[PDB]
Amino acid sequence: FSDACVHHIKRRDIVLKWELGEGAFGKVFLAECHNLLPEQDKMLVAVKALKEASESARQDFQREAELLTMLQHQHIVRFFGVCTEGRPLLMVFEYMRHGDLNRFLRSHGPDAKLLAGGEDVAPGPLGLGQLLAVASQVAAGMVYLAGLHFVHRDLATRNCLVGQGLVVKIGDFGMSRDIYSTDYYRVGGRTMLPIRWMPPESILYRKFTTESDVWSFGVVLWEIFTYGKQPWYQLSNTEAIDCITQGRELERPRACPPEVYAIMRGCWQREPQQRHSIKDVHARLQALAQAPPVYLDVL
Ligand SMILES: Cn1cc(-c2n[nH]c3ccc(NC(=O)c4ccc(NC(=O)Nc5cc(C(F)(F)F)ccc5F)cc4C(F)(F)F)cc23)cn1
Ligand SMILES: [Cl-]
Repeated sequence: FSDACVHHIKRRDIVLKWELGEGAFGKVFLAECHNLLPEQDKMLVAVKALKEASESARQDFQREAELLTMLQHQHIVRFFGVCTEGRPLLMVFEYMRHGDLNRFLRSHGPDAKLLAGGEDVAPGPLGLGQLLAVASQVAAGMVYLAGLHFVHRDLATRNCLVGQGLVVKIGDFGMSRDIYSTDYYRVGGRTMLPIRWMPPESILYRKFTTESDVWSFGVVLWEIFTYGKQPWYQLSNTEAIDCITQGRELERPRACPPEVYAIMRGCWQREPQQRHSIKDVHARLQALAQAPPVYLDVL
């Protein structure tokens, strides 16, 4: 009865405007959705239209909508429900106007100037305060999921979305975008591993736990303070496996203060149980995010 878990939207309430993205299993549109939120006769949504591989796409669709409905929470991608009346099957999401956090970081990097400012974000490179706010929110999402004993397995800035006001939410695009093909190592039967985000016990023993998500988060932090650089960008995939398995650590970013770099290092303890808790990591980044300018100045 996945049917009964998920919210449903009338097809006539959705008006497609133009495509946002396209993959093997469907197209994503920006759309107007009517009579979805009480005080909005009309709001923008992102709609995924399922390109069908028949019984398996239908089942994965229902499983994914059920899961997303269960996990709804402040720093998780907001899912509004499905449209199963006719084909194509549609999934309806909140529209996140800045797109994915990796792209957002790269367009506010250390070269940005006055032009890169906007309604939402100052010109130039994101400042320490905004970098920390981004990190705090993503870690909050991972506290919630760890609270539910849910393991992500592909936590990365490319899988987080940034909305108006720099609200950041975690999602899972499911290895679907050509621009991030480089972030995955292709093994048997087009299996894709995001090795650069994986801890040693994942690479060596094929284990991924909540503690492997805290290591992945540490790489997310590094991505954030490098403005979206790929971890181990100077290395091939196999060199990256060698460096990770043999204990090599990502270098402190220029924009990263030593206190935040200590948070990353705590995520990258070699033995999973020696890693800090994500709750503790979140608490430290929140404390820093909320700190007065006097304090942040001297970091
Ligand atoms: C400028 N711009 C704005 C946007 C934009 N705004 N909002 C958007 C919503 C979707 C997409 N695109 C996607 O592909 C897309 C992205 C994510 C999801 N599902 C997903 O995360 N599931 C999920 C999450 C979790 C976790 F992480 F929560 F624990 C655990 C398990 C899970 F299964 C599905 C799609 C799908 F559409 F394929 F369905 C783009 C936009 C695009 N460009
Ligand atoms: Cl992807």
